[PDB]
Amino acid sequence: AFFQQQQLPAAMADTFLEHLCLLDIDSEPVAARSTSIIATIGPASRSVERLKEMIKAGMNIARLNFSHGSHEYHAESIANVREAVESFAGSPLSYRPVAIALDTKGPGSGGLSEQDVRDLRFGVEHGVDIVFASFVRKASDVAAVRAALGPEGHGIKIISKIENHEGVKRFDEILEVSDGIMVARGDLGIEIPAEKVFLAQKMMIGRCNLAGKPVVCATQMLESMITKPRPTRAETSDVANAVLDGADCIMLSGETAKGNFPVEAVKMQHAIAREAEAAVYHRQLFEELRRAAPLSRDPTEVTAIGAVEAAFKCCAAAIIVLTTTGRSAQLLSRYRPRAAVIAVTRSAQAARQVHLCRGVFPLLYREPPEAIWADDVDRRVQFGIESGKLRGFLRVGDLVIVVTGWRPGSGYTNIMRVLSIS
Amino acid sequence: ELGTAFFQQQQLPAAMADTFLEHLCLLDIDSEPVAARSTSIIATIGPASRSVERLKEMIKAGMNIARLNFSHGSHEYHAESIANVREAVESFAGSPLSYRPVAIALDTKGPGPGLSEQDVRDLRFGVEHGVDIVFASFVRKASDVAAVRAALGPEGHGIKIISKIENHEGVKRFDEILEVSDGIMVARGDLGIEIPAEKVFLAQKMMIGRCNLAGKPVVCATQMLESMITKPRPTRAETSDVANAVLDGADCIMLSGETAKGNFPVEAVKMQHAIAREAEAAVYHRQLFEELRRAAPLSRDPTEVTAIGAVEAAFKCCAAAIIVLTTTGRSAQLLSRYRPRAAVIAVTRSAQAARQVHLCRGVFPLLYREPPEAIWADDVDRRVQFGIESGKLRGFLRVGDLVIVVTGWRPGSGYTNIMRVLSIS
Amino acid sequence: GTAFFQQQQLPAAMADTFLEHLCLLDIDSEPVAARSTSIIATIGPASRSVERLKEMIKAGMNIARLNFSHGSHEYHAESIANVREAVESFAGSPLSYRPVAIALDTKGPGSGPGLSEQDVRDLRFGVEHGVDIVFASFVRKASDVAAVRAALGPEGHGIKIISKIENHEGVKRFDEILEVSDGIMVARGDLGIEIPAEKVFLAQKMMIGRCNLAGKPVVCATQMLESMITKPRPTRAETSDVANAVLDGADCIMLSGETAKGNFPVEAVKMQHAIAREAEAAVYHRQLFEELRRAAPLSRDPTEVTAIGAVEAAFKCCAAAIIVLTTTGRSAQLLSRYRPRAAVIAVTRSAQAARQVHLCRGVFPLLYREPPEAIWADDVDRRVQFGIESGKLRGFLRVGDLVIVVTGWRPGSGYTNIMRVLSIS
Amino acid sequence: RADVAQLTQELGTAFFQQQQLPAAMADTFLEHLCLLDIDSEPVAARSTSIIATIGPASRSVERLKEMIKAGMNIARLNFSHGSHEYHAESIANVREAVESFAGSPLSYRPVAIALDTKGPGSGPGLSEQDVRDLRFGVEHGVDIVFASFVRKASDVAAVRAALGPEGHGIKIISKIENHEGVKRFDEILEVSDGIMVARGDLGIEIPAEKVFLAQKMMIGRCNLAGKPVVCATQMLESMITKPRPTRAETSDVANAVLDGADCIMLSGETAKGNFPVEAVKMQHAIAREAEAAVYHRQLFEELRRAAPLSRDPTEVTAIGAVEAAFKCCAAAIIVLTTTGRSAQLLSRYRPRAAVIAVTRSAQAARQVHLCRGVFPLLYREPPEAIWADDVDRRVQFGIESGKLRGFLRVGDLVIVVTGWRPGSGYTNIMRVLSIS
Ligand SMILES: O=S(=O)(NCc1ccc(S(=O)(=O)c2ccc(O)c(O)c2)cc1)c1ccc(O)c(O)c1
Ligand SMILES: O=S(=O)(NCc1ccc(S(=O)(=O)c2ccc(O)c(O)c2)cc1)c1ccc(O)c(O)c1
Ligand SMILES: O=P(O)(O)OC[C@H]1O[C@](O)(COP(=O)(O)O)[C@@H](O)[C@@H]1O
Ligand SMILES: O=P(O)(O)OC[C@H]1O[C@](O)(COP(=O)(O)O)[C@@H](O)[C@@H]1O
Ligand SMILES: O=P(O)(O)OC[C@H]1O[C@](O)(COP(=O)(O)O)[C@@H](O)[C@@H]1O
Ligand SMILES: O=P(O)(O)OC[C@H]1O[C@](O)(COP(=O)(O)O)[C@@H](O)[C@@H]1O
Ligand SMILES: O=C([O-])C(=O)[O-]
Ligand SMILES: O=C([O-])C(=O)[O-]
Ligand SMILES: O=C([O-])C(=O)[O-]
Ligand SMILES: O=C([O-])C(=O)[O-]
Ligand SMILES: [K+]
Ligand SMILES: [K+]
Ligand SMILES: [K+]
Ligand SMILES: [K+]
Ligand SMILES: [Mg+2]
Ligand SMILES: [Mg+2]
Ligand SMILES: [Mg+2]
Ligand SMILES: [Mg+2]
Repeated sequence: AFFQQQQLPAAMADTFLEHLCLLDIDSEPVAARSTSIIATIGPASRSVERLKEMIKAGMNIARLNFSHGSHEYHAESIANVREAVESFAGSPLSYRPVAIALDTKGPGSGGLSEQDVRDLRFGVEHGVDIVFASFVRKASDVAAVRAALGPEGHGIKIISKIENHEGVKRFDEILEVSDGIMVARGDLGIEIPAEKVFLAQKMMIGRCNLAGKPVVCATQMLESMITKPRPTRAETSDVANAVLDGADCIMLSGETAKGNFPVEAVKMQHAIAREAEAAVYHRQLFEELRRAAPLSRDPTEVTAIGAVEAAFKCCAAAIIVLTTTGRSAQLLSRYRPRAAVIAVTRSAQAARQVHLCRGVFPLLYREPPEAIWADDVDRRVQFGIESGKLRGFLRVGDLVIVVTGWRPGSGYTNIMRVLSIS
Repeated sequence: ELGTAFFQQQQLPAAMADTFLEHLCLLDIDSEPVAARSTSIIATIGPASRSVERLKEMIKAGMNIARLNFSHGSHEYHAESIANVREAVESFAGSPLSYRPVAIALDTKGPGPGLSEQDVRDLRFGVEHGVDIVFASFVRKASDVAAVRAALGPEGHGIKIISKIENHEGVKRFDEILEVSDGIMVARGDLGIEIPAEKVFLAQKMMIGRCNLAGKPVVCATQMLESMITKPRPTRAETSDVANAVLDGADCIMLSGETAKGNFPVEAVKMQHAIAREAEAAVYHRQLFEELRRAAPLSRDPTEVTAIGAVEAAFKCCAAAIIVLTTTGRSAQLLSRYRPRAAVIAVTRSAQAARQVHLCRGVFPLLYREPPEAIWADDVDRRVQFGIESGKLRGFLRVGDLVIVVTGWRPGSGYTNIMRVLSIS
Repeated sequence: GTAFFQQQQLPAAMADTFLEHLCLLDIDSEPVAARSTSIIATIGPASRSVERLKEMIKAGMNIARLNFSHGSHEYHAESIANVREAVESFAGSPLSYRPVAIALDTKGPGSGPGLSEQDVRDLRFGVEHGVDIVFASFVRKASDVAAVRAALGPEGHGIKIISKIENHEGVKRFDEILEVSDGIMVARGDLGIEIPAEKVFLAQKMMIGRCNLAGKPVVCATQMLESMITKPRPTRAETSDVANAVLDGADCIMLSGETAKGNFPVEAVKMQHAIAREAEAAVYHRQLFEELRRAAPLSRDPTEVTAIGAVEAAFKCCAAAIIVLTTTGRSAQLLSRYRPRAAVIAVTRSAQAARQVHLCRGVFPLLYREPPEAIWADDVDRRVQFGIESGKLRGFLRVGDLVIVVTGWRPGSGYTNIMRVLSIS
Repeated sequence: RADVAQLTQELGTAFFQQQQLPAAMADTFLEHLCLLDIDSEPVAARSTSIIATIGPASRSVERLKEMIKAGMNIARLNFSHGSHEYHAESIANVREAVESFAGSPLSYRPVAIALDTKGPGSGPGLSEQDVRDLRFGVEHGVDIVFASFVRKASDVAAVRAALGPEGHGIKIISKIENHEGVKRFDEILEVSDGIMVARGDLGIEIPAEKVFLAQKMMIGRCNLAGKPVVCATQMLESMITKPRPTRAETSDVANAVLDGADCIMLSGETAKGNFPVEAVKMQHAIAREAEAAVYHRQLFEELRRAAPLSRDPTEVTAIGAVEAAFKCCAAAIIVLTTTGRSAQLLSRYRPRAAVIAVTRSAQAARQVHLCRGVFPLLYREPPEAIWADDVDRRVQFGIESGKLRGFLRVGDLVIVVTGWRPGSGYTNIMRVLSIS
């Protein structure tokens, strides 16, 4: 029964043609949904009661669109998101962190606009986790956003939105200085011919996957759901194909900000993403990602490939990783393991930000400390196991890969262990 | 000899990539398509696309197959639609550069237990009016196809039956349905109501993959550019859906309400044409050809052997086209199954085969009407030169280009066994 | 039949990985194809008798090597006359006649920097006595090949020059040497003294790989069956060395003292024949064909385009042979470079091209003696039928087999452009 | 180039020109062959073990010391000739020569002793002489048995029974010497510790022109199973009387290594020939060149794809460690092992990195020479009070021995493989360490 579920016959295929021929509508997904959902906050999704239903439906990142709305309005949206998120903190083994992303208005007819400088300052003061920087055309645009975040915003992730021809042509220099990319198809589809957007999307997703940096697919994914309870056949296909392309995150704009079915739109993206993730051809994908990732003498990089290889060898249910900044979890995610990457961290911000990386499931550690560092490490790993069991990630008899480091502090991951559950 | 500009166009850097990851990384929005659009467009006829003048604009925009939906309208209404399509098509017989065969497909109302009485009468109407194809609704098993075949009677055995898979049973019994059908339609409208909406992409990708393996035409249908029923431009999800259906391996793409009742029928056809051309250049031929080659069983049929040799030869010289002589369309279909980048120019005397080969990706039909030469070898040579001169006129070929030419050793269907490499003079 | 798929290592040939290919090799799977790697036998006191040469031709000798390091011009002229008498003793049966090339192996430069005066005289003797090939000793750079070519004069333009790589400089300047040579000999005797003995296998494997990439003949030479100079059976290392030279990709394998002075010249030829046939069936064609196609550059030459299409077609139908008409041998050489499993039966009127094509693996030359027919298409057909009749008599072909026939559109060399699938009747 | 650009800047262009690294990074086997370079010098320690047959030319203690220095890893005693007294003296001379280097534990080289049986002769199974010789083997503490003329699984069960309860730790390598042994290979390999392709008798039992097919098939199946395979007979035959081998002989040695043989053997070349030490040196020189010429890119991919999914943590850790070693061009993989099994599971994936196996078992240290690329280090210190400290001291002993022997340099990355509790069978940890 195990080998019939999660498209495993299609996963074991010798060719991509045979992989397609073996896809089965009766093969049910088993793994947890790995592609994060970004939902735009607006009149349809601002109330605390509404935000609780959206978190339960699968929202991982709340996007604030600063093109419209005053600072007072956005501060109230942030407070409502935080109230809804913290209403589930009473059960630490099931608590789900939710990131807050600030999407800038943009340069308009201008580099960095004066309104963007003020909005980025607001973002730092209100503790936002991510910035979706609008209309990024070159590396100096990213440097300007970084400077506007100041010394207190050094930890905020900058996701550059590629929205025009120049952004596509200067993609490599933009990606190099950004934490990730958003394929902002709305403006891109007006700036370049509509029939070419899929080429830009597939190229940018491919280059982000090669670089091991998060990539978001955005705009009109389930557009008809703004007024209708069910999406079109093209919309479900678009969501599935964005996941198959390699997108780390998928996004909802008007569907959740102003539409009549915000919760249903989140549920639909969750249902499609789970089905599409099981349909990924891991046999060729892992081989290509492994071959393309450069040779490295960084122990975190070396441990990550060894751990993902070990996970595939034993059909591991999960890779449990201890991380301070999220980096060790991101390096595991870049190889696209089928095994869930359960990231145990004490940092509330890193727990929110790792939603940008496909297949990273953040767990915020709030248990009492242990006097012996090795005992504290073991307890965090056992916490990952208990949370995994409660959430359905793990069962007794499963094998897990555990990734830790040799000393406290970030940057010292160098150990991979094979553990039997219970 | 060809120049650096040649190797920058039609996504050729992405085509030469050693891995699918590098293929994706090399896709370029500035690399313009050069080849003729190979995925056929099926447009549904209705109030928005019925007039002769509107049909002429749709043919110019790229419509290859006209679909008549027998779920609505009387036999009198459909006979007038067929006459209007034929009048619009024949209005171009004056210009060789613009005249093109256009197939007529009858889409049945559907089943109740066996074939409905209305379907028996509509299938009989199809034979009497010389339709080329039947899109059989709600096919659930092999006996459903046999019943449609029997209803095509003594005169309509040459009509192609494309089975529409619209429910769970059709998906589960897919292999037995494909075995007795000429091709398949992924009818996503009903399929998306019969099975969970989030599973339709799996059924679409599986059926396209299995049809490509079998070398039989597959159509992707329904809501591809839905918003264009009321808006002049489609959504980002809609352009993506069209591009991904082509990348999946669909031979044809379809428009329903977009052309039957919408406010922008011609613009919907133009949009599908523009996207398909871009998506066809983005196909990863290096791995696709290797996999189609490896999956296709060994064969002692000379047409199949010649087809793989010709497609291999076309890739070796970057041939502009493969010119094939065919009576039934079969030699062109066997070339098409290997997905050559070269256009398959099919020269035929059969007006029906010329219309029907639009079901096969990359087959460009040329109807030949010259009287037969007394010496057979001279009649073969005249048809090959007809394909070359048409190719020159339409922009496929230029003097100095190489073309692959596929013919047989004796007259009649079933004897294709020769591949030649010709330099265009 | 099931028996067909058990023979010639076909289970190991269909394997998905090289590891599985090795695991499926079967000592009970008998070879079926004709032996494709040519055997070069050095002529000497043990092999000069006309009657002994007849037995060597029957055992499988394809090329007779005359080592100009020993013996006078008078001795070598008698060797040539003896070889020709033995070869022509079989000319009375044209369907079974086996051409045999004559190769002159030069003494070399000695302590000099380039072409020695003795080599100038020996090369002139070679042209005057009509030798087919020159094995040029100690080639160190491209100018060494040019000097050999100049010494052959205007009458020796058709002689093939095979450069012997025997030292470090030859290995380092390999690319420039191969570019101007017709082929290469891995001359392991001197190479194993000029560079460390433990590195010779790296030079052999590299040079064979580069010659296969270039589509030019490569010969493996020296001590392959050394112990057979005095013993009736070779060592385990010797049989392994012959098998591995064929698996590496050598077009020819050579015997020196084993046929020139030893007590078992006929047995040494028979042993190389037996090993080569076993090793050729153990070649992993699945990966080899894919790599040769991928590495071979795109081409606008119709002979090259026809060759890849024909080899692809032969693999698709398990063709027993590819019958090719050739004037210079070039059309057969372009088929051979893709390493088909199908035998390349080359029909030619050129007695010299018939001898020289033994340098290309899997090319079986047939010398056609009939004067040209009045109708060129009939002359072409008679030559193809001669290939079929010779193939049937020699065991290459049987009724029911499929063959690929490669011809051109007009008389004269350089116009090959047609591939045809034919059933043997 | 982007996949190796940062590491090329860090390690230098000279590093990437050595050990056939351009040929190793090739995208196809054809390009791999085209890039093989006679000027690309081997760097890694020789991984294919050399078995030398002991006889009149290689019996003295002084001659045995030179053979150990030349690279002999396993001493073969051919019980087809010589009395029990003759073989006991050969064993004593080998042990005296081996123990003459024990004074420096960081450089000591273990040497296995293998007993090669006379065989069944005209009989259907285990002969009476073999029963007595196998009992002698157990009484004299031999590490390995090369069982002659194995034709079926019951032949190996008979050898195992003749070793008795005290010989359970002895490795049985079945010699395949006839058609029946080749046909029943799968059942023989299943119950054996490894195989010897005994080409001398095989080449008389089956057509001589078919032996290469049997050799390549058996090496392939042993590599698939992760069990040692030995290539034997006439590899450097002419070196019995000549100081240099023929071109076919060097080719045969190189091709046995490229085929996948864990061990290569010398018979008359060391037992009775005039150049026993030179024969060992020649096999050492060819094996190092051939090991660098292995196409690891495809070999590793095929070994991973063919190896079935496993829930054994030693197997899972082994593949993770070999993958990690390739990622960073690790100089070595240090593994703690009691029986040799954790080192054998690393060896089956054919890492380019040397597998430095630290063990307290003197017998396991000798037996792991059967597995390609395993370098045994015999640890002689008594156990620490705290087990985690004892584990750490053994890892440091591997690093210190590695540095002293030239395997490891400051700045290198090493992969360390250990287990979660004492005793055999619990390997489950892989660590990446920087050498300081
Ligand atoms: O156009 S193809 O050659 N696409 C191959 C293909 C498609 C997908 C994958 S992936 O899923 O491993 C993958 C996804 C993203 C990556 O960044 C990556 O490195 C690998 C591999 C290969 C094709 C189409 C239809 C066919 O029926 C056919 O046989 C061949
Ligand atoms: O015959 S081939 O298709 N390949 C042989 C090949 C391919 C790969 C390797 S391995 O060294 O990775 C390897 C060795 C042993 C194994 O158990 C294994 O799993 C892999 C060796 C040899 C060939 C020959 C010559 C060519 O020039 C050409 O392009 C192709
Ligand atoms: O992913 P990051 O940010 O590098 O964090 C990984 C770090 O986490 C640890 O596993 C545990 O460290 P702490 O005890 O400081 O939380 C370290 O050993 C390792 O260096
Ligand atoms: O594709 P089909 O229907 O088999 O037709 C291919 C046939 O066309 C030809 O090329 C020409 O035949 P006709 O002259 O009868 O049209 C035949 O030699 C060949 O058998
Ligand atoms: O291989 P080559 O030397 O180019 O010879 C091939 C030539 O042989 C032919 O098939 C027959 O030519 P001939 O009639 O002159 O022998 C030509 O059509 C073709 O050009
Ligand atoms: O390779 P083997 O025989 O399984 O030995 C591996 C064993 O060695 C160890 O690393 C150390 O064990 P000991 O302390 O008993 O020597 C164990 O943790 C592990 O199970
Ligand atoms: O700004 C955006 O999100 C867009 O244009 O898609
Ligand atoms: O009938 C159709 O085309 C459908 O249901 O999609
Ligand atoms: O000259 C030769 O043939 C050699 O050195 O091998
Ligand atoms: O016994 C042996 O070693 C042989 O026959 O090779
Ligand atoms: K915005
Ligand atoms: K209908
Ligand atoms: K000579
Ligand atoms: K013995
Ligand atoms: Mg925008
Ligand atoms: Mg329907
Ligand atoms: Mg020489
Ligand atoms: Mg023996």
